Amino acid sequence: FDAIPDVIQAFKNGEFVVVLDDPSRENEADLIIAAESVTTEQMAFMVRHSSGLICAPLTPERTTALDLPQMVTHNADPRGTAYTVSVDAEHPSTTTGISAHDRALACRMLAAPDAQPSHFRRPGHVFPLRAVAGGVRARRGHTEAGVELCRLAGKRPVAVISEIVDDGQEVEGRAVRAAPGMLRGDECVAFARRWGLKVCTIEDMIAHVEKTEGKL
Amino acid sequence: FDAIPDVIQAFKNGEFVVVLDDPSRENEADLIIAAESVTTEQMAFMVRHSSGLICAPLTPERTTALDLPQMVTHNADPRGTAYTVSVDAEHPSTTTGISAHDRALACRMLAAPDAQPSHFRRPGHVFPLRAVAGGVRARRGHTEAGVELCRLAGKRPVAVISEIVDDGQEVEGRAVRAAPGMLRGDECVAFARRWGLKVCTIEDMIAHVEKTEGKL
Ligand SMILES: [Mn+2]
Ligand SMILES: [Mn+2]
Repeated sequence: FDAIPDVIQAFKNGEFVVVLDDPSRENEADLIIAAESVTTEQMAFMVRHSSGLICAPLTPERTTALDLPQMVTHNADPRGTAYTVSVDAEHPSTTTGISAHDRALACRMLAAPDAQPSHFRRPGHVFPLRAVAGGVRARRGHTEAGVELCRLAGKRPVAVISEIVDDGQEVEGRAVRAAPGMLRGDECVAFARRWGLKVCTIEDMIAHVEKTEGKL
Repeated sequence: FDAIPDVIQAFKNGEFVVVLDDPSRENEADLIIAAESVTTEQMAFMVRHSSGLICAPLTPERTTALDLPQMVTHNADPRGTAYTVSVDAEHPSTTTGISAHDRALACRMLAAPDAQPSHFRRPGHVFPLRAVAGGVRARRGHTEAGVELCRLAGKRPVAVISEIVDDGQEVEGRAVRAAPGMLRGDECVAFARRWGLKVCTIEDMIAHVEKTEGKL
């Protein structure tokens, strides 16, 4: 695993970083990137290698500023992922909201300093997620990890995350993939190396933050 | 394009079919399959080749039976896609809700004859979509097309749909894909042929339905 300072620097440079949560939690790795300058081509890569459910972690302050209420008032999961209502970018270049171009645009607009509620059509195809106020020390999820990286790298308080799946194997001429799953542990590290990305754990990220804040 | 009767038969056989809406509308092709027996391996293929936003078109009767209210009360789009609150399957085999296994399971459970509201955790990772009562003749969307195919093929009234994207080209060692987009027209047909699938247009589907119902 890479050291957190090095992950921060890559994140500051607008790169995706690969982040694993605890094996006792989801045991999943997500691609996490700063939303402010995510490119169409980067989004296409993200869609290709992830679940395709492209989320945008942001702070409670941003959910209030942008008027993004929680999708559900009484969450099935109490520590559950805090989905807000979904969005598309209100921009002349948006078409259906699903393309790599459109999803990247929605993410950059969510992160813009002058963002306003009217900049987003609801519902849509990008899924903002409300990080808890206490950050990664309080909730050890990828949502918090993305917002934490934005803070640590001096970026706008909106990230983009999606889970790295195991697409299994192609089966020539057949609309199936054999032995699919989720990418785990070492495979996640191998994926990062293949793509020139830094890779880390939320546990190490928490250890990093604790150097300044102490244990929660 | 294949003739609608032949698309119906493939759909009845549990295959994906490729369906294009009008060029003046989204100009997009979706993979559409019956939800009732979608397999883990099929879902993995769907995720790999689509946007990854896996939706489940269903009737108004099913949204009431399963207690799936619209995600938003005052839709940004008036003829907009009718997203309900998202779901995961309440089943012992579900883990995080995002894997091909978990999403396929949620779809099969939405389609089960004995489905009940409590079978679904909200929010989640599968996106049910409420088809309009008037079917494809009333709203020429993929949501309606999926429900229409279920009716035509004698299946449970729940389909699975997702847009076929153009993932662009891989760039060795770099986390980007060049020239991504949406797959269109002839390319959609080529995609269907490559994968042994039937391919059609919503316009021809409407023409099929009109043979029995007349023009709306
Ligand atoms: Mn996660
Ligand atoms: Mn569509």
